[PDB]
Amino acid sequence: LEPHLKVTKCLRLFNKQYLLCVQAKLSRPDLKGVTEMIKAKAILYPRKIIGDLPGIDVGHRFFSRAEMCAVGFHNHWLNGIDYMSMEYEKEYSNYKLPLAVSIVMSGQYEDDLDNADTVTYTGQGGHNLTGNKRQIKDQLLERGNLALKHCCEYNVPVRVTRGHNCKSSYTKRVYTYDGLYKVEKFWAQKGVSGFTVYKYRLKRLEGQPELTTDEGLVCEDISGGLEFKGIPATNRVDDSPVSPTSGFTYIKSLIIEPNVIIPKSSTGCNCRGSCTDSKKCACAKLNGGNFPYVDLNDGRLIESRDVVFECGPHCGCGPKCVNRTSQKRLRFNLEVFRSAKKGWAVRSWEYIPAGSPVCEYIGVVRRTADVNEYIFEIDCPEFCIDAGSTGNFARFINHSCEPNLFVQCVLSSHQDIRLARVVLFAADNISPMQELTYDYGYALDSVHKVKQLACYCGALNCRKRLY
DNA sequence: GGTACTCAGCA
DNA sequence: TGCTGAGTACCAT
Ligand SMILES: Nc1ncnc2c1ncn2[C@@H]1O[C@H](CSCC[C@H](N)C(=O)O)[C@@H](O)[C@H]1O
Ligand SMILES: [Zn+2]
Ligand SMILES: [Zn+2]
Ligand SMILES: [Zn+2]
Ligand SMILES: [Zn+2]
Repeated sequence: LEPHLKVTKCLRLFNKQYLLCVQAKLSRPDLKGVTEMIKAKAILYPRKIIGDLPGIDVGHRFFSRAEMCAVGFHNHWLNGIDYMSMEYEKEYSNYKLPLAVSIVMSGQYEDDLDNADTVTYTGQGGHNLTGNKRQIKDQLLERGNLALKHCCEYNVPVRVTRGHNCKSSYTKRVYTYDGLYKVEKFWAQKGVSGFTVYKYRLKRLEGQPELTTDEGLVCEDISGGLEFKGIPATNRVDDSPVSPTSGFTYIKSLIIEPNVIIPKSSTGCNCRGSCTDSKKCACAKLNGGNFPYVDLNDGRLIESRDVVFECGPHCGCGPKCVNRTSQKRLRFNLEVFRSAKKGWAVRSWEYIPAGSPVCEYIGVVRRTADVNEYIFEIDCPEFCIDAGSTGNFARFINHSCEPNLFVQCVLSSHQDIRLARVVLFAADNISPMQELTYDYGYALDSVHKVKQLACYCGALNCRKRLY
């Protein structure tokens, strides 16, 4: 039960709940979401921990305070300092309680100084959560300050998490784990506002990844200009400047061979403008009585379902309709880069919230009887999609045994499952310049004694065999 | 058992 | 540049 994976699954559950709280129109669905993580005893580390957390590495990117609570990394949704209560005294007799374990520098306290390798961190108290957000009374050595003090005195390190601001439309604020720091020293003094503040000077420990500061182009756009956002391709692995789009034509829509059937068009729903009441929508009744997508960040798929029934050609609703999510244009600035032994593979340059549709696997719908590398069989196999010579960028996405994408079948133009639409959604929250991948799901010893293909996932859980 | 405290996150 | 938010952490006015 590998740590990074337990972490991944925890976060995915939190995201499920989150989205179901945003759909249910509740207030603070992040908070609500972690409340529902507590209801279900589904918080990865429920007791507190001095040091690193398995599966959470130096560099880890949390997308909200709520995530950090949902995993148990930082159990306060508000507090800068998370520490051990006196409830830990018999467990840790050798130390004196309370004891800081995780702090967050968000830039909310005026007397903070962030110099990266070293930090002068102001304790809590006398702060104004509203208004100017500034010190309004004197700080004492009474809580986080006391615990931080005890950290200094007993040589206990603290995890440090920084809040960063983003350009990425959908993500406004990210939180990065930058490692264990040590309280070098501490002292009381007046602050910028004239009120006594306590200051803690932490120095970053060693034996952890460095703290970095946050072309080889072969084609401007692998899309012909067809995509809403261009997809740039770069090789830096060679100056052998072949393009990914050689001998291949980019298409935005599906192509059907004459051998292949065109199913009867779905009847659709009659609501106008946008499907909101699910009483009145047939497309909602098709989905179990409740829409599968939520109206957040341009539509996010709540959770995987066998098939998803979208609004089709005949529905009275327009293209913005939240039940037409995977129909909309490319949200994300992507890139097709040359990998060292995966061939080409793709990655994002901006943040992809979990549940956002990345893209639909587009090619030529051929009959499975009629059939090298680039073929997606449709099971939800009578029919398949051959992206061999023509298709979109979906054919450049690699396999991983630890994917950040998953396969959802979507039905919109017809109600025939065999010709369902293969759409790939984000299973996790994805960060820029990191590789997008899904699981091909090949059963072993399938292709022919035998024959197999080595795997270059990089995943600690690689099976080492694609097939 | 009750409540003060708190470096978010909203439009 | 409003203002709610929920789960401690500690104590029982
Ligand atoms: N996890 C993986 N390990 C090794 N090779 C992979 C892989 N996933 C995909 N590939 C290679 O690439 C094919 C996927 S289609 C996209 C990759 C392709 N080489 C390209 O960049 O154009 C696979 O059939 C496989 O041969
Ligand atoms: Zn409708
Ligand atoms: Zn609709
Ligand atoms: Zn409809
Ligand atoms: Zn693998």
